[PDB]
Amino acid sequence: ETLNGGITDMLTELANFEKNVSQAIHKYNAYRKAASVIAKYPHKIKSGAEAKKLPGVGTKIAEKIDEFLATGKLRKLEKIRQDDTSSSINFLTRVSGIGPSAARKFVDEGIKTLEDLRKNEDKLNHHQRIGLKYFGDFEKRIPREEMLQMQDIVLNEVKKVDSEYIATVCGSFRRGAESSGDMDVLLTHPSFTSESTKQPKLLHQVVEQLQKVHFITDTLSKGETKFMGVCQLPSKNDEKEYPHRRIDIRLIPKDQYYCGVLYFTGSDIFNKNMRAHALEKGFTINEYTIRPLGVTGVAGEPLPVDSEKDIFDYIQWKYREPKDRSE
DNA sequence: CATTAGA
DNA sequence: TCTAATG
Ligand code: NA
Ligand code: NA
Repeated sequence: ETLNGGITDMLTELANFEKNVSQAIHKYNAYRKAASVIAKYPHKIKSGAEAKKLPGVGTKIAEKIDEFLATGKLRKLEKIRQDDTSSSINFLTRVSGIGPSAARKFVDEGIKTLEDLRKNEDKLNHHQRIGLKYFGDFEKRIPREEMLQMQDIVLNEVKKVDSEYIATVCGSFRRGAESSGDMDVLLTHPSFTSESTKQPKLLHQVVEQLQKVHFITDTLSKGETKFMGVCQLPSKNDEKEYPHRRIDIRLIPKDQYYCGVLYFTGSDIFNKNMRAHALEKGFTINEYTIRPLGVTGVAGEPLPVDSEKDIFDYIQWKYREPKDRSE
């Protein structure tokens, strides 16, 4: 957790590198497992040889561990950190819609920067166009004070469209959090479940409501169940307009909502931890359901849930406020 | 780990 | 269809 901190960071760094810049999944997975195991190891690694004793730790990684052990740095690390091309990629990549593949392709063409990008909008597809367009707004956190303003907006349309809708803003937002990355709205309707073969307008009506009042201003990806776009609070009585925010609205089979909402609500640790518990308490949990665990090894059969409670009761735990779903 | 775009 | 990208 700190006793191995550098070896781990160098490692993640290293790793990250083969992945983006080069296309070396292997080496790249190589670093992460290594990174994974040393992170655990209960002692201060004093040498490559010692490290080497671990699993996932080959000769190649030990070597690097020495140099970093000996001199507060690593050459290769130094070299990459420097190198413009590689730097360009980790950079382009910050654009929503840009990832390793397009990043290298752009660079190999010469677009290394934000400007370049603009000069070449035509070489960019609508997602990226927008990523570019709101590049600034996209990196800016979401003040909770703002979230509450938003949510207040969405719940209101949802309801006005159909009283039957059920929406829940998930995430850290939900877990009390001060700021937030982007808004996650979990959506559902009675008339829609595991079987009841869709109702695409079900999603589409809201998306359309939301736009009709200008909360959504853009569409990244709209499909029959997941809609990925952009929204913005009204810029009041001018002098101050609100930055553009990322929003994801998703349709849910009313019969799997709470597993959904339980889940997206995180945290990542609370999950696994709750998840690790159902297992003792003879179960299984995942994004949509909760099935009783059969001794033959496995076993099916989706218990029925009507609230985040059911799930608790089921595995028989303490109802944990989202607030405290921290770990 | 699954959903959408794109070409 | 494959492949990329966000989640
Ligand atoms: Na070994
Ligand atoms: Na990106």
